[PDB]
Amino acid sequence: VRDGYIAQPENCVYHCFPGSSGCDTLCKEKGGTSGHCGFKVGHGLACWCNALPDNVGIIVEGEKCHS
Repeated sequence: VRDGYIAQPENCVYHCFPGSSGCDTLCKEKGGTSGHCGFKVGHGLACWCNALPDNVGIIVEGEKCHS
């Protein structure tokens, strides 16, 4: 499983509300069993997840965010 900063997979980041509430809940439904905030310098403020399955996709850079 992955531990990374969580995004929406299109080379993006999420943004967090400092605490669990928002993207820790998103982390649960995406399937990470702890979720936190983070800052991913290169993008900006991001969320973080631990133990996401291989089918989840997260921050990438090489591109920049598109959706």
